[PDB]
Amino acid sequence: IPAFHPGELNVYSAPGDVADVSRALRLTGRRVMLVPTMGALHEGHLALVRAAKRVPGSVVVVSIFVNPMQFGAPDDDLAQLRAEGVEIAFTPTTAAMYPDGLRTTVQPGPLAAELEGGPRPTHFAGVLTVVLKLLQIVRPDRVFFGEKDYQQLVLIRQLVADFNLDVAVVGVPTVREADGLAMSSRNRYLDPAQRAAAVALSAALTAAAHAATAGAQAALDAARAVLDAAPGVAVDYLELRDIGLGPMPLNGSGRLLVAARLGTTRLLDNIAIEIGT
Amino acid sequence: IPAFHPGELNVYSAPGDVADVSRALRLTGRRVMLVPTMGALHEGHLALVRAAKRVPGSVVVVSIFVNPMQFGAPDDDLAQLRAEGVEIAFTPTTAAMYPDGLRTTVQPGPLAAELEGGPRPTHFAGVLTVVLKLLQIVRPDRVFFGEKDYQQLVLIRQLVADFNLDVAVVGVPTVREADGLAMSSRNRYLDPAQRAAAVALSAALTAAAHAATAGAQAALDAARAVLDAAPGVAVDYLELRDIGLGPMPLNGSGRLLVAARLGTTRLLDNIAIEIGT
Ligand SMILES: Nc1ncnc2c1ncn2[C@@H]1O[C@H](COP(=O)(O)OP(=O)(O)OP(=O)(O)O)[C@@H](O)[C@H]1O
Ligand SMILES: Nc1ncnc2c1ncn2[C@@H]1O[C@H](COP(=O)(O)OP(=O)(O)OP(=O)(O)O)[C@@H](O)[C@H]1O
Ligand SMILES: [Mg+2]
Ligand SMILES: [Mg+2]
Ligand SMILES: [Mg+2]
Ligand SMILES: [Mg+2]
Repeated sequence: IPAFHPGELNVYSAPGDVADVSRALRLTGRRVMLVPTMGALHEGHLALVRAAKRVPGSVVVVSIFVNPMQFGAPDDDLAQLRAEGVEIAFTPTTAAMYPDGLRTTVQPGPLAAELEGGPRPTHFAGVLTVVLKLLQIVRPDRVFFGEKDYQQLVLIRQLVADFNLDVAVVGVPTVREADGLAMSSRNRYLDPAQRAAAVALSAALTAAAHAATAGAQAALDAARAVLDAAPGVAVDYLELRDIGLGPMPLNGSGRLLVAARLGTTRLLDNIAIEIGT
Repeated sequence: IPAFHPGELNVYSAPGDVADVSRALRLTGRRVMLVPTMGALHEGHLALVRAAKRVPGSVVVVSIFVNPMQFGAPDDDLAQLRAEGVEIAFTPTTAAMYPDGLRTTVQPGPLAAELEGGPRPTHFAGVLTVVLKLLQIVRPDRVFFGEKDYQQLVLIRQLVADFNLDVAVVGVPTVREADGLAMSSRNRYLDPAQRAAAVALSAALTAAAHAATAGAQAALDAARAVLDAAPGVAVDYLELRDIGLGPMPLNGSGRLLVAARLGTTRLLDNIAIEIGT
């Protein structure tokens, strides 16, 4: 077995090493928690880590991996994890994840072609493939995903249900700046004027959530009005759906999702909506 | 937890029941073995069961399931398993396996379009989807497949490697009638003259295996000659490949695969070949 030093950060890049260490740790009764990331860590990611660490005795495994895009489509990350009490960082190369190339893959259901999948019809196949691999390597009791990527979260629940995966999927609420802006690595691409304008997405959604006492159309129209008031924001979609991303029912709980471009940067956000309250 | 009676046959149809029972049993140190089948059991299947039972202390789980075919594409089974000392039979309905329909699925690599996949280009996606689900439900230490379906075996090894599955894949040699005919549920469709003619497939392959001291072309030509001598046998393919079903190399180990029709029944068989011996 690879060396593992409890109560310290241990970094592995070979899938077999993490699989061996995780197996040994689980046999001692320590539950294993998995937090998938693409690195470039910020407080939103740290919320997922802290949620994992709340589970007593947990070994928190944070993976850092950027999946290659399919056809036609020095940092302080480890220091941050060390300071959070993370004991395993898994940092595989593309070659380690795909030693035989892109061969067997996961084909998501039709939700993957909607919303974020409109612009990127192969994106969620890639996400679900990588998540499935991470789940099998680490064999966590629970895996943590942010509500900010709500469609991703829903698709991961579909993956887990459809393939009978013995893992609990935990959605963690979106961590926001003081003005409401959803934290995201991509926010670093925004210049100061764009960062100021970007508050429109959260302002729109929160407006809608409160407008919703007057019904679904009022909610949608309120959000659209806020977005239309922000000149440098080009909306890609603004959609109200049920909580599983099916059609919104006449009365009940739903989710309002928005994606918009500010210059070259595409931002996304979403919020709970209640109708027929 | 559902009741489990050790040392007796226990039958479950709900995935959750088997998952709960398997988990509990594994915690006691009993290793769990999985033998996937479509029922209609015969001595070929029993070879896989007996291979699983050789592992001391094993809980052998035999699943019986016929997967629905994708678009455009009273028995004594349980008594037989009971007599073999199988403790778990898993007999799910289609609805239990696919409660949300065919949604997330496995997309095999390009080998799935070759050989058996020529006639049935969606067949192995179905096989790999069902096997992945069974593996996740049961979480066996080892899973057993027959060499008779050699391409299936190779694709299952690809599934396990590509998705980082923590299971050992065990291939069990083909069980044959006294004359050589590979046992198969479909043999029951053969009339007596067809059953007699069907010996040609194994005769061809065994001839080839011995001809192979004189090289690959001699092996192929010997097999073709045997098949051409059997009038009621219509060959679909006869292919020599490396052991991973890539191109046969100039000197080394390979596999010769045949598929042929006798009336309305398609039979398959394959054998190890050594060249450059
Ligand atoms: N503000 C946030 N609140 C809660 N979870 C978040 C937040 N930002 C990211 N996450 C979650 O962290 C996980 C890793 O996401 P990822 O590494 O893509 O970070 P990201 O901030 O979304 O980066 P990018 O902007 O490049 O897409 C995902 O589950 C994501 O939903
Ligand atoms: N003669 C045999 N020897 C070894 N393994 C076998 C034999 N026949 C079937 N198996 C294995 O049993 C498992 C279940 O196969 P399945 O239930 O399809 O039976 P089958 O005999 O191949 O039926 P069918 O003829 O309808 O395809 C597979 O792993 C298969 O390779
Ligand atoms: Mg950093
Ligand atoms: Mg992201
Ligand atoms: Mg029977
Ligand atoms: Mg078969």
